[PDB]
Amino acid sequence: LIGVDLTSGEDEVMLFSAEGKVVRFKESSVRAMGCNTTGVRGIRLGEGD
DNA sequence: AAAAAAAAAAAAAAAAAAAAAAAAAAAAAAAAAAAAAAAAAAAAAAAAAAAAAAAAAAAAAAAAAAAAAAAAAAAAAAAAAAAAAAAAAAAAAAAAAAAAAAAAAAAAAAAAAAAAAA
Repeated sequence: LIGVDLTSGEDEVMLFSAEGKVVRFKESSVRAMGCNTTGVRGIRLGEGD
């Protein structure tokens, strides 16, 4: 499913919150400007559940 | 031959419908822009991979915000009565293929008629 969707601008740092006690931060500018009906880019090597 | 029902006479009661003409709106059906979606090419950011590293969980231990106990008091929510909204179950139906009865064309042949020959 889709975890959550927020509307953001360039150079705004985004954080994740795993349900197995994890939190990460990657500048949003690192990742390429995606398009519709495409695949996805990995973010977090979240092992297990 | 008995019963029953239609129809027609004439003064009464009471209804219904088709078109023309112009100008505006409202349904309802089409081409045609316009953008999702999908197939098939090259192309390029991410995982891999490896070495190298140093930032946050352990551990000692005080102490300061805490969650249970006690009490008083306010009053949200739950279950029982009624009263509405909204959806499957079941039954019905109007066109619609199937069948049966009557109108128009057909010629074979003859009765009666009209006409003319010698």
